Amino acid sequence: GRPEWIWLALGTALMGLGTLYFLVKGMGVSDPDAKKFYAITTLVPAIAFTMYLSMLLGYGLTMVPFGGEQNPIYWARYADWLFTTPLLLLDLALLVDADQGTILAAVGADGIMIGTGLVGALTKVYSYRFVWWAISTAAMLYILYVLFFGFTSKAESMRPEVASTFKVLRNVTVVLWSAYPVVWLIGSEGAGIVPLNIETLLFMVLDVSAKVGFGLILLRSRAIFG
Ligand SMILES: *C/C=C(C)/C=C/C=C(C)/C=C/C1=C(C)CCCC1(C)C
Ligand SMILES: CCCCCCCCCCCCCCCC
Ligand SMILES: CCCCCCCCCCCC
Ligand SMILES: CCCCCCCCCCCC
Ligand SMILES: CCCCCCCCCCCC
Ligand SMILES: CCCCCCCCCCCC
Ligand SMILES: CCCCCCCCCCCC
Ligand SMILES: CCCCCCCCCCCC
Ligand SMILES: CCCCCCCCCCCC
Ligand SMILES: CCCCCCCCCC
Ligand SMILES: CCCCCCCCCC
Ligand SMILES: CCCCCCCCCC
Ligand SMILES: CCCCCCCCCC
Ligand SMILES: CCCCCCCCC
Repeated sequence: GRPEWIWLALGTALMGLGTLYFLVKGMGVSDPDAKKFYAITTLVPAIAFTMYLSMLLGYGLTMVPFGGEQNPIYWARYADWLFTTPLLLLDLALLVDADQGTILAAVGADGIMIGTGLVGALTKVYSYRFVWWAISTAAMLYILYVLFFGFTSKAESMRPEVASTFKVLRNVTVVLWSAYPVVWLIGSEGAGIVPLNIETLLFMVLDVSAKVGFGLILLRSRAIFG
């Protein structure tokens, strides 16, 4: 009966349909390189579907006391993001032939970003919630820096069509990811200005764009073929 349920339902639908479509297209292709991108990219909305569905059915929500009140916090989001965000990075890394060490560092930073975001989301001392938020944001900015400078440098050694597809996906990633810390800061987890129903709408748009939108761009490109 929670007012945000409608956006959880729509999120479930869009992630489910995205997953099914990517699976149908992916199962059809024979190229080994393209199959790898399909496998990674189909798994992303599949995981998001399972977590959206879990939240829709009333799981992954806990009450956290801070600022003198009991606050509803969706922790299931972090279980989704812990796996889906590095998978998205791996898609980008494979496109540009990024170094193994660069991948390890980016994925490591991503784990820090999600883990500290979750710790912040669960923290009972109000001021300290924002310390964890700041650490998580710093880790995110490391990732965006590496994507923008490092991965782009690697992309420039690829065929222009691969570099071009990478730049579109890079741009989508920078724009969408950079919004998440702001939604958290102003929403249910942070300042409590934006109500949970609207916050859930915002994360749904961001999530669907970052997974299904991203995947549509990637999987329709010739860049994924060996
Ligand atoms: C499919 C889901 C995606 C692409 C989610 C990306 C999520 C982030 C970039 C979240 C970053 C966060 C911070 C920068 C600090 C506050 C808490 C986190 C998890 C929301
Ligand atoms: C050579 C040096 C250094 C670097 C670094 C700086 C810092 C900072 C921050 C942040 C963030 C994107 C941050 C990107 C991109 C689109
Ligand atoms: C209340 C709603 C959420 C709903 C929806 C949908 C199911 C997916 C329909 C697929 C039509 C293309
Ligand atoms: C319902 C499905 C989502 C699934 C798929 C993913 C990919 C499996 C990886 C194994 C192939 C290397
Ligand atoms: C009185 C103050 C405590 C203050 C503040 C702040 C530091 C904000 C820096 C954010 C780092 C990303
Ligand atoms: C009374 C003060 C405490 C002060 C100040 C602040 C600034 C912290 C800057 C941290 C940047 C990462
Ligand atoms: C190999 C472990 C990954 C760590 C990558 C470096 C950096 C950053 C930090 C996040 C920061 C606050
Ligand atoms: C396009 C940005 C408009 C955002 C307006 C935010 C406002 C809030 C609040 C007043 C609140 C209690
Ligand atoms: C309790 C609530 C109603 C509230 C308010 C406000 C502001 C959210 C608008 C910001 C969306 C970008
Ligand atoms: C009270 C209306 C219940 C409808 C739930 C639909 C969610 C399933 C995703 C399509
Ligand atoms: C096509 C996507 C199927 C995913 C199966 C996992 C369902 C578990 C939801 C709780
Ligand atoms: C009392 C607030 C002190 C904040 C310490 C933040 C240090 C973390 C840097 C990684
Ligand atoms: C109450 C006003 C808040 C509604 C803004 C939500 C717009 C989301 C579109 C991305
Ligand atoms: C992985 C980063 C650990 C930093 C802990 C700082 C604790 C702040 C209260």
